[PDB]
Amino acid sequence: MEYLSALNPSDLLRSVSNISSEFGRRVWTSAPPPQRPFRVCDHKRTIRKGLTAATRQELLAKALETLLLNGVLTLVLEEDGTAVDSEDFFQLLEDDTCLMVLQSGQSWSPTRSGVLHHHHHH
Repeated sequence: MEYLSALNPSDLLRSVSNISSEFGRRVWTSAPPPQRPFRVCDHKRTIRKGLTAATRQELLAKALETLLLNGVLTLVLEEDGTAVDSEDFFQLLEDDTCLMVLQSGQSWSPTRSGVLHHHHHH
């Protein structure tokens, strides 16, 4: 009927059409933050605890006294590699849970557990 191929069934029937519809459905504007299970992790693996906490500004005091009590400490984030010392911390990154507290004069270390080249022979 045709020349070579016009619209055969067995050829490219493996696409993924998931263009669903969504645009805000349960957005809440309560003043106090809702209790959410946040996961906090120390620099490499010294301390790892994840509990539900609800705090706006005082929430920062937790990351500090949680491991060590200090009056002034630099808050850094290995997620992107940036240093912060004000409430802008969680506001400088997308919604996520990351916490690190150390003294100044310290850079980020190499931390990756994906598929480096450590394995290849067998």
